Amino acid sequence: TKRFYVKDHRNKAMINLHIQKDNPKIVHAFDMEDLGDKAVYCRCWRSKKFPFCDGAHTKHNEETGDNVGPLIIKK
Amino acid sequence: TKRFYVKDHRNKAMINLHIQKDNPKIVHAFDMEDLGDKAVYCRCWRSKKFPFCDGAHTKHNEETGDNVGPLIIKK
Ligand SMILES: NS(=O)(=O)c1cc(C(=O)O)c(NCc2ccco2)cc1Cl
Ligand SMILES: NS(=O)(=O)c1cc(C(=O)O)c(NCc2ccco2)cc1Cl
Ligand code: FES
Ligand code: FES
Repeated sequence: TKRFYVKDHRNKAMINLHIQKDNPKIVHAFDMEDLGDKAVYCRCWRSKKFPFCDGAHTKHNEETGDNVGPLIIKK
Repeated sequence: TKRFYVKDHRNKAMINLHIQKDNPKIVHAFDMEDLGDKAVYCRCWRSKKFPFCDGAHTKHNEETGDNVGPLIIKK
């Protein structure tokens, strides 16, 4: 049967679970001029160094089956 | 009682639900030189123009109670 399967539905789960929860919409804005050679930005909301990627996405992806990863601005 | 409350637990929900699901870890990398005056990057995995923000985060935040928003690289 399909009695164990949750049918297709509009998502209700949060993405960010703990970061800056007194801020109603977390936005970051950086000037290119202040960036060094490389900046690696977190898109999974699990990094301890958010907004910078710290490799936490690997645990997120393994535990949930997801496929997210960071955004890189270089040169 | 607390019979309606889901206790604190390690997350199991995905963040990305539909984007590039044949890619096992979605990473984007851009050279500053190719960026114009402003780039607004999606961190919610709902944008129709992912990896660029299209304001979909507003619906995500309203429907789930979350507080995520984009990453801006300017100048
Ligand atoms: N697309 S990938 O697997 O080769 C890749 C993957 C990753 C990754 O971290 O998975 C990455 N992050 C660099 C980093 C991590 C912490 C600080 O900088 C960069 C790249 Cl190019
Ligand atoms: N922190 S905020 O509420 O003032 C803000 C909020 C947003 C926002 O979209 O919520 C934003 N996005 C600009 C955009 C949207 C689509 C293309 O560029 C920029 C800013 Cl500075
Ligand atoms: S730690 Fe979040 S994308 Fe790498
Ligand atoms: S649409 Fe995803 S952060 Fe704006």
